[PDB]
Amino acid sequence: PEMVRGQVFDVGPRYTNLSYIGEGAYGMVCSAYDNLNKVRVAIKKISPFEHQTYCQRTLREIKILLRFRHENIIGINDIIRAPTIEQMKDVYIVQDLMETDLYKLLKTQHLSNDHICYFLYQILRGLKYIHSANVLHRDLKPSNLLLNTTCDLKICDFGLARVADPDHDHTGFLTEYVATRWYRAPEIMLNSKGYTKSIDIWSVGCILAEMLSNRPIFPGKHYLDQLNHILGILGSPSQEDLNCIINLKARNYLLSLPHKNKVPWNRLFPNADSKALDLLDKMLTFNPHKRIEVEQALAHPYLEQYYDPSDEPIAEAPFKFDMLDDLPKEKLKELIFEETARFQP
Ligand SMILES: N=[N+]=NC[C@H]1O[C@@H](n2c(SCCCC(=O)NN)nc3c(N)ncnc32)[C@H](O)[C@@H]1O
Repeated sequence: PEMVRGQVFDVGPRYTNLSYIGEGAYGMVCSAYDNLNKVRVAIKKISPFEHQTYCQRTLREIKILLRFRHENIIGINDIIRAPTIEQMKDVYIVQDLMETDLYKLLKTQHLSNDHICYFLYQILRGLKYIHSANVLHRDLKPSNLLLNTTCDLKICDFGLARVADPDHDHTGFLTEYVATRWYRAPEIMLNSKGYTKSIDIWSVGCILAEMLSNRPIFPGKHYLDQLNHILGILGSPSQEDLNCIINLKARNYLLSLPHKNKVPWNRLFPNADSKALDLLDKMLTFNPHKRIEVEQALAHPYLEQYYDPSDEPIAEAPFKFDMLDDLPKEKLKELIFEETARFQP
């Protein structure tokens, strides 16, 4: 078995000429030559079976990606694992080889307005399909947006996804932990479990602002700091928006703050396209009920060069209910085994 940087990489014989790329908490990514298709691919080794939550995230990612087929969502081309549960200690997910991601790109590269428009269109095209499946990504950020050498964008990492459930979204103050901090909508800190599609639109808004300046728009230094940065730019929420927050702890916290004025987007982004800033404002709306939805965003004038609803497909059949939670890791392993059987031998 071929080894890479310490780990076993038991992908033979189809995948050769392995090359290290990255690493995670319980995973490792390598590029590899696929002799059958004669192209270099990405292979992600996952070792989740010692932990309840790793098994959950692995199962979610595999279940969703095997049911999705969309140009702006990374596919699963192959899955490699032992022939029996007893022998399965890792799972290898084979995917299209992508040159970079948006996080690495924004660290060094300035984006032209045409590139910003093109990336944003592809993000929203993929999001439309995801939301049309009644699924919430729930961790959209630059590092989860892959790009190849011709700037084709693909959304990845559905390990934190959920089936939408707006009827059960309301919760209490400062208790929820959804998405990555800089891309986390204000209502998560206030009164939302993150079970509504507007959670994802906020993240996309944060990404767009980051594409405009190469800096995160809301760089909170810890969980509790994030709302400071959001309100420092959006200003104090209106009385109408506060009336939509029935939770008293959340509403009274906002009421205890001094008045802050909105900072105009054109002062923060003096070089930006005015149409881009109009859309940015509609995605970074404080009130999630007033926040623009994915199909409205696709139709915004900023994207009129690409907008084509007949070329923005939706899912063949949505997820009807959330899968799971209290299942032991032994059962999750069996379900991961069962979900990956179609790629055997
Ligand atoms: N985790 N990890 N490994 C870190 C490295 O994996 C790279 N990568 C990943 S992982 C995707 C999860 C999002 C993330 O975390 N970064 N984008 N899929 C890749 C792929 N299909 N092709 C090429 N490179 C990939 C990724 O670009 C990063 O450079």
